[PDB]
Amino acid sequence: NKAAVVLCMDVGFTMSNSIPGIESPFEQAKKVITMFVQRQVFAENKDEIALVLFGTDGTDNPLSGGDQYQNITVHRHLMLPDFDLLEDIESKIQPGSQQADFLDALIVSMDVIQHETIGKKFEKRHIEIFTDLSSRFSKSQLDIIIHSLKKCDISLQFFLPFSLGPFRLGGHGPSFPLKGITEQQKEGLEIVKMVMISLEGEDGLDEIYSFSESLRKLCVFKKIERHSIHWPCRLTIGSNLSIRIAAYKSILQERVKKTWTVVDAKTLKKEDIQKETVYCLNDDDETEVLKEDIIQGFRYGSDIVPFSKVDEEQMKYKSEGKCFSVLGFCKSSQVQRRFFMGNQVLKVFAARDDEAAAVALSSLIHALDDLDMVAIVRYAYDKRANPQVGVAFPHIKHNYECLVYVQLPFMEDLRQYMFSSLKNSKKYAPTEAQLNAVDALIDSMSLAKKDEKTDTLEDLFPTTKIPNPRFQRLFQCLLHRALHPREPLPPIQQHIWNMLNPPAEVTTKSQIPLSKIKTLFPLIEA
DNA sequence: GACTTGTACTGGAACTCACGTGAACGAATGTTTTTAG
Repeated sequence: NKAAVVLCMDVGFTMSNSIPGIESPFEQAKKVITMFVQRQVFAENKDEIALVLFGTDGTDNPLSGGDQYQNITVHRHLMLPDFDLLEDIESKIQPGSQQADFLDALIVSMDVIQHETIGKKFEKRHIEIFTDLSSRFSKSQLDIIIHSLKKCDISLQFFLPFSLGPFRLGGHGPSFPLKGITEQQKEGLEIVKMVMISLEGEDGLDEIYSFSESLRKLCVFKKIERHSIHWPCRLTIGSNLSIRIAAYKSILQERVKKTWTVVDAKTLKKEDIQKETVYCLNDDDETEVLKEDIIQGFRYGSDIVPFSKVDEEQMKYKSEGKCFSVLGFCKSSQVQRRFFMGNQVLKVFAARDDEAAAVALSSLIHALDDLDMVAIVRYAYDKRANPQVGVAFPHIKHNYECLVYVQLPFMEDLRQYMFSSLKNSKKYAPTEAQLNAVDALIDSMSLAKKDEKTDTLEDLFPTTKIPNPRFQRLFQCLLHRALHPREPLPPIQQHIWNMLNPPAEVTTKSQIPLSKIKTLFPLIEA
């Protein structure tokens, strides 16, 4: 499953206008595109990327017939990204001295998508445009653009310097204050809104991001990310009732797919280094014993009991693999989140294409939701997988419904520890002033706000939408080392810290209560 | 002052626990190529 992405970028004079105290839009767009290319390259994704720049002095586009579609250059064709693209983005791409509209650039991007994707099969086609919307443009080709986009199945995404005192990139705050926007910018925003509505309906509004917002949203990869595989099984409620189901891994910790290979310092080759493991007895002679002369064993309280691998396999617990059986139903209040185990969460839907299984699963989910119940079930990936006991609870949304499954603990997996009570201690009991100070601190540091007469909490620091900074740090360090072999690693990028920190308003409001708490609470290190 | 014996103190190593990283095998599924009917 491959994809084609055409990145359209403005390099005009307006993009270079760096307002004091705010980074220029050109730099923010460069950072966003660099992040996208880093993710695409270092992830070893088989995705094709092309780059079109509109606003350059020259013209290097196929549509350069006469005096139309000028100041547009196809910097890179539709071929796999490499370090060359990153190097060009970083150093040898400078702002142009001419201003060009984004409509002819978008037409050029569609033409590139159509022509290049003639000898290759691509499941998805995406076009991303980074522009300021501060250039004159003509609407004569809007209808044909929309028709071509709809016919060719091409997705669209817009990135602008402004979203729909101090300013920080990815700082969970206002990037571009709404004081100074030019009229042409308003017209361009309205046109972009019209195009997005005409393409994806009302859902298209959410696809108009901002550089600062996009730097901490992972939105650029939304339309190219691959779906997880499905695990098919049969949910069993008895011995004669079965519902075909498919389970996906809704949540799973993401690790680094690429490992580190040990190489020799003098020569950077892994074939000159060999790693071997040896076994020796408990004798001064260090007698060597072959692997075939080794037997598995276990400790039995100061006594060693030999236990060969074949014997263990013969006598190990055996069960019928690939089972999803409902042990029973219990009140949801009897299952507590603190007891959740495992490292994954499963989302169970009906089978691929069948109305009967969907109806049965919907009936079960609705019954559980109405009765306030969850299903204690037995889960086993396959014959080898160790069977586990888990809880499946309904999850109903306006657009879809499913069963969320999370593993549950065993009796020996629970640790019984005793902790001294704090509410009945005469030495650690806080005073009224201390409680008031803590209450003031909590009030002054609320990450959720109440909306205007609608009773809908709004999250000010949605950490769930923040990408993992480790991957970005690793990618930036790898790129710096590749392009600068003879320099040390650079410091952590500022926007990473900005996105990893809360809004400055919270700290500003919390300054006073924190000082009050410090004065009231005496803390001294031992 | 030098040796011996007995008692008390104490920081380092052994052990355990827990987590992260990397490598290998087999199960289950899906997909592609080749060959007999």
